[PDB]
Amino acid sequence: GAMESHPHIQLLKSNRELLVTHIRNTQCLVDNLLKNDYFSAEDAEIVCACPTQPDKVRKILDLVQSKGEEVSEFFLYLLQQLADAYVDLRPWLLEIGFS
Repeated sequence: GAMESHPHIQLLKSNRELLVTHIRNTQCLVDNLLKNDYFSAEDAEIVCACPTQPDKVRKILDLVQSKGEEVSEFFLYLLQQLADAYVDLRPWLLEIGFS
């Protein structure tokens, strides 16, 4: 109930194009592969064949529900702009959640 644990993960996949262009983005999957120990570039590439790379990362955080989601936004933003991206992210997810 209450969508269980689908806050940031849902936001990130919906505004994938927005975040992907931001700088690197790929940092999300590496922290995820660090944390989950198999959602690595290999897992990413295989599934990416359909929903491309950006939806593929949604998938990695999707299964983690917590760690990947938390670390992925944090790490890729470390590169991008913690001040700009992370603080502004709070409005981002609540708006895009759409429910």
